[PDB]
Formats: sequence, C-alpha cells, structure tokens
Amino acid sequence: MAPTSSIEIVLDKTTASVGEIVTASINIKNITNFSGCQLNMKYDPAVLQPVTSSGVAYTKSTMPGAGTILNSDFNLRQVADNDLEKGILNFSKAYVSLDDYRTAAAPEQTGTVAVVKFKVLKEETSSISFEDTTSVPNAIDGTVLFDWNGDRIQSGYSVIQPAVINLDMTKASYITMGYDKNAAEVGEIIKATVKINKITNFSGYQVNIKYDPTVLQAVNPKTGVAYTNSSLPTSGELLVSEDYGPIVQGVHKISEGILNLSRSYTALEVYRASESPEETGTLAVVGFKVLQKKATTVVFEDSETMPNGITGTTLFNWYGNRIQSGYFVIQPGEINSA
Repeated sequence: MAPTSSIEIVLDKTTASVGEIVTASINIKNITNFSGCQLNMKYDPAVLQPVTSSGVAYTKSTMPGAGTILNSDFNLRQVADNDLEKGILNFSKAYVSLDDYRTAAAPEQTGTVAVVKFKVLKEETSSISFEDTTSVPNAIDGTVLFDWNGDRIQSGYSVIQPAVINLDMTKASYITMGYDKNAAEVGEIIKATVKINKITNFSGYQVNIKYDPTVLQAVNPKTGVAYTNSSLPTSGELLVSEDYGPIVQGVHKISEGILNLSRSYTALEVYRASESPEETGTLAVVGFKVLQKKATTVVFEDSETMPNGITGTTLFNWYGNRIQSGYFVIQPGEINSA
C-alpha cells in the first residue's frame, strides 16, 4: 500500500553552489499497471532554472529528460506547457497504445518517469514540489497517474515531497522524522521520532503520518503493543511542561496505515510569560514493527481532515496562530532499502 507505492522527487545532491546543476529524478515505485502521467511541478524561479539540451534553459514546450520507463513502443504521447516566470513545469507523458500495452503484460510499475536538471541561480534554501493547478482538476497534489485501461489512479499512492536543496540542518526551520535505525529484521521495532528545529514560539502540533500497514505495524516503541485507533504517542522533549497544560490525542485509521497525532499547550499566557519558548526538540515517538523486510518508508502526508496542513503538518505558535510559512517538511529516508 502507500507509501510503498509512491511518486517522489529525488535530487542527486542536496547541496549545490551557484551555477551548479542539480538533477531531479521523478521516480515511481509500485504503481500497479502504470501507463502514464500528467505532473505539475513547482519550483522557485529566483533560485532554480530548468535546463537542458544538456545546458539550455527550458522554454514553454520543453519536455523533461527521459528516465528509465515510458521509453517503449506503445505510442508515447508527450506534451509540455511550462510557465518559466512562475516556476511551473507541466508535462504529460503517457502510452496511447494501451490495448497492446495490456497484451504485453509487463507493466512498468517502478522506475524514473522523467528527469529535470536545475541550474542554481541563488544561494537560498528552496523546495520543489508537485502542486495542484486549476487546469487539472482532481490531481493528487499536482499528480495524475494513469493505469493501462486509461483510467486515473485515484488512490493508493503517496506523493513523497518536497525535495529540498541547500537546507542547513542546524539553522533551518523544519519538522522531520528520524529513525533509530533505517534497517531492521522482521519482528523488530523501528523507533520513529517526530522532531522540530527552530520553530519560533512553538506551542503545539498536529501531524498526519502514512505507513504501509502490510509492511509495518504501529506499536508502542518500547513495549511493542499494537496501537489502536486512539493510541497516544510516547512523549519527547517538548510539550511536557505540566505548568502549560498539555493535551494530547491520537485519532488513527490503522487499517489504512494512517496516524493522526496532536499535542498542544493550552495555558498559553503562562507559557508566553516564561519568555522561554520551546523551539527545537523531539515531539513524539511512534514504533513501527517490521512485518515484512522489504523497502518502504513512512511519510508526512496531506489529509482531507487537515485542509490547511502543509504536507500533513500543522504547527502553532504561542498565540494559537497556525504557522503558514517559513518552515520545511523534511521527509524521512527509506526503510530496508535494497
């Protein structure tokens, strides 16, 4: 299930100086009967410039470079309509000879669908993400994947993003997850810790986390006892001062591999009066028991229950204001990579 089935933007380097090239590979994994896609990619056009006839700036009609799938003889349709002023790449890449593709019975479910090279114009931490555009509609975070019947794939995959270039792990403002280990055998528990860095006047969080319940089981990270749909996470370093009235709740859908966790201080005036904000530290620990040893991941993922969420995350300051910008969501790595 998702996020084992995914589309992701993967950079070949995570730091690059001005004038250097960063290669963004658009990779899919385990997309059943995949035949094609339409993707709307957003970047900051003050920071990055898409390039290549190896070296030449894209124009309006420039297609991304070829990847490792969608190169076969099933009548590939390709169109691009890029807005270089706004920093939007929009392209379609799909097989049209679907009857023949089906009959071939060898679907291209995993690989690189396209490559976009970016030249760095400015020293500035910056992200690349697929984003909804009104000229879609019903994309999933700017992504439309098609199966070999020509039907849109409407569920069952995660959009793993943003891809971030030139992030300073000490200085940047972000939320992320870390693992105590990124490989583990069947029956072992991986401890996944939600944590933040430099979030100004932070007072609480809500996060929506997606895992593949056929590969990992949500459990208490010490005891191994399975989470139910109301299980609390184990507390971390932050939001544990009793004086500020923390409240915590979990509302999950374990059969679908969805956790939703929230913890906030409530006595915000008392907290503000301390003049000692909690801005960097761990928020929550969840356990993941390995059911099968195969490559998977855990991700922050948007929820229809969090329409104002930023890739499945909401952070509040100590006036109860949603922090709407100025931090990155940093997805954790792969678990049990091959």
